[PDB]
Amino acid sequence: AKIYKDEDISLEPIKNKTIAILGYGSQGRAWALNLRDSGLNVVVGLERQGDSWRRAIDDGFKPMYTKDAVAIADIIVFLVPDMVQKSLWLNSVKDFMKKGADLVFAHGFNIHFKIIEPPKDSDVYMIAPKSPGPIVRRSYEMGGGVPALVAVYQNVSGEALQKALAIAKGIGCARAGVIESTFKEETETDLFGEQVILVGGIMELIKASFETLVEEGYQPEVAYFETVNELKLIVDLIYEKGLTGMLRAVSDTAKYGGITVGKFIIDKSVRDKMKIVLERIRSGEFAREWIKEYERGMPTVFKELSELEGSTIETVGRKLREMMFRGM
Amino acid sequence: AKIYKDEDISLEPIKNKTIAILGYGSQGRAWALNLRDSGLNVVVGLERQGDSWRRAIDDGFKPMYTKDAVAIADIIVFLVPDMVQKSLWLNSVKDFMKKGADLVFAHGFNIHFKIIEPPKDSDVYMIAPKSPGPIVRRSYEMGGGVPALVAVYQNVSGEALQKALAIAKGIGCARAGVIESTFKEETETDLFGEQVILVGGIMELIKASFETLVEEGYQPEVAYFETVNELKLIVDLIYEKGLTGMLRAVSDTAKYGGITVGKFIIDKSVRDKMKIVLERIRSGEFAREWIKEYERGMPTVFKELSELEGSTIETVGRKLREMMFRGMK
Ligand SMILES: NC(=O)C1=CN([C@@H]2O[C@H](COP(=O)(O)OP(=O)(O)OC[C@H]3O[C@@H](n4cnc5c(N)ncnc54)[C@H](OP(=O)(O)O)[C@@H]3O)[C@@H](O)[C@H]2O)C=CC1
Ligand SMILES: NC(=O)C1=CN([C@@H]2O[C@H](COP(=O)(O)OP(=O)(O)OC[C@H]3O[C@@H](n4cnc5c(N)ncnc54)[C@H](OP(=O)(O)O)[C@@H]3O)[C@@H](O)[C@H]2O)C=CC1
Ligand SMILES: CC(C)NC(=O)C(=O)O
Ligand SMILES: CC(C)NC(=O)C(=O)O
Ligand SMILES: [Mg+2]
Ligand SMILES: [Mg+2]
Ligand SMILES: [Mg+2]
Ligand SMILES: [Mg+2]
Repeated sequence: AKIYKDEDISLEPIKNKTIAILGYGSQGRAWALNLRDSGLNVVVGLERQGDSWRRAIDDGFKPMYTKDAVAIADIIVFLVPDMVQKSLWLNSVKDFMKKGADLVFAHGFNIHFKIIEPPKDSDVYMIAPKSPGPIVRRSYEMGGGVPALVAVYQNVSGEALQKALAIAKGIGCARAGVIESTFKEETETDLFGEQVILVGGIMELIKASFETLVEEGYQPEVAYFETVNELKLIVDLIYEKGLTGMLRAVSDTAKYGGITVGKFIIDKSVRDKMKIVLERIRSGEFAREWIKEYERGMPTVFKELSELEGSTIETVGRKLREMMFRGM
Repeated sequence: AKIYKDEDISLEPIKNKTIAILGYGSQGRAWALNLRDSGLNVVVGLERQGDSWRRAIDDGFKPMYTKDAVAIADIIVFLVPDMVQKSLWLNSVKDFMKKGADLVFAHGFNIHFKIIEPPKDSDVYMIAPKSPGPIVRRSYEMGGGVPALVAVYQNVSGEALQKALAIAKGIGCARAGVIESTFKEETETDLFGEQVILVGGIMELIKASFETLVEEGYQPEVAYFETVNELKLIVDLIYEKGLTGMLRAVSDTAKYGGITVGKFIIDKSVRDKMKIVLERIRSGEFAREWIKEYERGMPTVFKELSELEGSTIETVGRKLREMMFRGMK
C-alpha cells in the first residue's frame, strides 16, 4: 500500500480555508495547535465556556461558540466525544454551517454506523491518527509525528482525499506515514485495537500481573518496576526493531519463559475471544451497547476511573514515578 | 521500602577494586561501558575470541580470557547466559579467582536454585536491572538510568550491600531508583514478569491482535499501525502517568471498549493461569524445565526465532519502520 510522507502531499488544498476545530480535548487541542503551527487558519468552536475554552485561551486562541465557528468555516472537524457528535450536529452545525463546507472526522463511528447522515453536497472525510491525542501534539512539537489513516465518505469536490492528506500533513502525521483506508476499515480496526490491546488488553494484563505479585506477598515497589515500568522499556525495543529485536535483547531464560508462557496466557481461547470482539464490532452490536451505556450515564466508565485512581497500582505508581522522574 | 538514589550511595566501596565483567552481551556490554564511564576499573573476561570479543575491542577494551580476568579481579560479575554460568564457574572461575573475591550476579537463578554453590569466604550479591540490556546502556548515555533490585546472599566483608548499591550507582540505576530485595524475591518476580507480561504476554497479545486483523482481511499496514506501533505511544502514557493518565487521554469510546473487553480477554481464567505460572516458578518446576530444554539444544527458542523473523508481522513491520524512521530531509 502507498504510505504517504511529507514529500507526497501538498498543503495547498486547505490553504486560505477556515478550519473550525469543534472541541479542544485530547485530539482537538493537538489538531488545533499543530494546524496553527503549520500555518493553517484555525478557529476553535465550543459549546461551553468551561475548561477547554480556558485552555484554548491559554494557548492563544480566541474560541467561538460552535454555531459562530461553523458559520465562517470551510472545513469543520468533529473533535468532541463520539457520543456527543449527533447532538452537536443537530443543535449547532447542521443549520449553521456554510453550504458545501467539508465535514471531517477523526474516527469513523458516527458516519459508518449511520448516526449522522451528512448533506449530499459536502465533502466528508477523515484523518484518524493512530495515537492518543497528547502524543499527536508532543510528537509534532518534537519534530516528528504519528501515523494516520485517511478515508473519504463523500467526494463532492473531486479533491476530498487530497484535503484529508493535507490535514494529516498539517498535524504531523506525514512525518511518520499516512495510509488510505475507508470509513468501515478505520472504524472496525480502531475499535478492535483499543478494545483488545491498546486500552483493554494491556491495562488488564498489567493490573493482573501486578496484582498477582502483590497478592502473593512480594514488595509492591518490585511489582511496579517489573510489571509496569519495564513494560515501556521493552515496548520501546519492539517499536524500534520488532518482536525479533526485542527477543534478541532479552535473556535466553526470558526467551524460553516468554515463548512458552506467552502461549499459555494468550492461548487459543483468547484468540477466539478476539474473534468474538471483532464480530460484535462488525455487527454493530458494540456500537448499540455503547450508545445504551452512554444514555445510562456511562457508569461503567466513571466507576472504573474512580476505583482505579485510588487503587494500589496507581498509588504505588504515583509515588515511584515522582521519585524516578526528578531528573538531572 | 527505601528507594535509593545517587545521593544515598557512595562509590567508595568499589573504588580501586578491579571489576571483571564476564561476558559482553546484552547486560555485559551495558555494565562494562557504564562502569568504565563512571570511572571504575573494568576488565572484560571472555571464553571465546568471537563476536563479543570483537565488540569489546571496538568499544576500546582489551578483553582477557576469563581465567586471566578472574585471576586479577576483586569483583567478578556473571554476565553470560544463566545456563552457561555453571560451566563457566567450574571451568574458568572457581579455581582461578582470588580468594575472597566477590561473586556478583544480575539474576538470582543460579544461586537461588542451588546450581552454583559459592565459596563461604566470598561476598555474593546481585544487581538486577529491571530493564533489557541495551536500555541499561542507552539510559545511561542519555543521562538517566533504569531501576534495579539489589540483594545479598553472603555478606562476609560487612559491606556487601554497600558494594551492590555502588555497582548499581555505577551503572546508572540509582538515577532511577534502587530497591533492596533478596535472591529469592528477585528470581521469582523476575521470572514471573518476563513470562506473563514483559516477553510472553505482550508478544503473544501483539501477535494475536495483529493476526486477527490480517486473517479477517484488513490491510496489514493498518494492523501494524494499530496493534504494534501505537502500543508504544500508549505505554509511554502509562509509564509517565499510570493507568489513570492513560485512560484519561483516550476517547470515551475507547475507555468503555477497553474497560469491558479488557476484562473479557484478561479474565479470571487468565489470572488463575498467572497464579499457576508463579507456582511453577516457586516450586522449581520452571527451572527444571528450562535446564532440560537447554540440554536439548533450546529448540523451542531457536524455532521461534526463525519462524518469527520471517513472519508477516515482522516483514511488514520492518518495511514500515524503515519508512517511518527515515526522518526529515
Ligand atoms: N482521544 C484519542 O486519543 C483519540 C480520539 N479519536 C477521535 O477523536 C474524536 C474526539 O475525541 P476526543 O479527543 O477523545 O474527545 P474528548 O473527549 O477529549 O472531547 C472533549 C471536548 O469536547 C467537549 N465536550 C465534551 N462533552 C461535551 C458536551 N456534552 N457537549 C459539548 N461539547 C462537549 C469538551 O468541552 P468542555 O471542556 O466544555 O467539556 C472538550 O472540548 C472522536 O471521534 C474520537 O473517537 C481519534 C484518535 C484517538
Ligand atoms: N538480557 C537482559 O536484558 C537481562 C539479563 N539479565 C541477566 O544477566 C545475565 C546475563 O544475561 P544476558 O546479558 O542476557 O547474556 P547474553 O546471552 O547476552 O550473553 C552473551 C555473552 O555470553 C557469552 N557466551 C554465550 N555463550 C557462551 C558459552 N557457551 N560460553 C562462554 N560464554 C558464552 C557471549 O560470548 P560470544 O560473543 O563468544 O558468544 C557473550 O559475551 C543473566 O544472569 C541474565 O538473567 C538481567 C536483566 C535483564
Ligand atoms: C488507544 C486510543 C488512543 N485510541 C483510540 O482510537 C481512541 O482513544 O479512541
Ligand atoms: C524482559 C527482560 C529484559 N528481562 C529479563 O529479566 C531477562 O531478559 O531475563
Ligand atoms: Mg485509535
Ligand atoms: Mg478509537
Ligand atoms: Mg528482568
Ligand atoms: Mg530475567
